[PDB]
Amino acid sequence: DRQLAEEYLYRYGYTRVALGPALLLLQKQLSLPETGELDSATLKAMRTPRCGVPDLGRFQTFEGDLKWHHHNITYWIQNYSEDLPRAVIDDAFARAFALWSAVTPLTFTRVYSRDADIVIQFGVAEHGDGYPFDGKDGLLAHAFPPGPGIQGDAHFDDDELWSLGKGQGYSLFLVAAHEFGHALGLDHSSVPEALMYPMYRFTEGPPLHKDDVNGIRHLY
Ligand SMILES: [Ca+2]
Ligand SMILES: [Ca+2]
Ligand SMILES: [Ca+2]
Ligand SMILES: [Zn+2]
Ligand SMILES: [Zn+2]
Repeated sequence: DRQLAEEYLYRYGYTRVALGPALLLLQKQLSLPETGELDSATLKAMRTPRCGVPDLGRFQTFEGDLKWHHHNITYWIQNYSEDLPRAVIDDAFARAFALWSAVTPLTFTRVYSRDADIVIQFGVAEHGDGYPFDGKDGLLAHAFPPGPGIQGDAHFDDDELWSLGKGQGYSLFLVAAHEFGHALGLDHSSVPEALMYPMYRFTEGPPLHKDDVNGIRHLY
């Protein structure tokens, strides 16, 4: 347990900012009871599959002010997981973008070139950016804030079983909608029901909540 805590608090930025004080920062950030203790609710939280983007701080120094300055956003589906038919993957990403296009002045268009603003990639372990995935479960995906090159891109851990219904695996639609939020410039939310909360929860309800819309509206 203390080894899991050490790795979680390190990976997601709490240890850098700071086990008590770092656990307090995590409990505040995740809206858990703020005991300062490695207790059952905190351990359950740490064992919950979630987004690979850090909570406090950032992957790295990025370029620019971290939002898009044009409105026709392009995305490239660089490769495909074998877990779902191509057309089902295409439609999952299209629906995830449709969530954000309704609440922003942005449009999203699928392109077939590396030139895209948002390059979407499936990969496993170390997949080319120095931020390796971790095998099945754990972190499910990550993305990078708007800007040039890797910025704006969205990566999905193909050691996960990608699905869409209730049942085994993880909803590619829900995780993509979350990661696309980062690709548009959002940080994680501390509201457990919000789309931009970092933990994965399956739902058949509408993914966007007030906090997500408030955040994207603030930017655009
Ligand atoms: Ca994983
Ligand atoms: Ca990019
Ligand atoms: Ca997979
Ligand atoms: Zn995230
Ligand atoms: Zn990556």
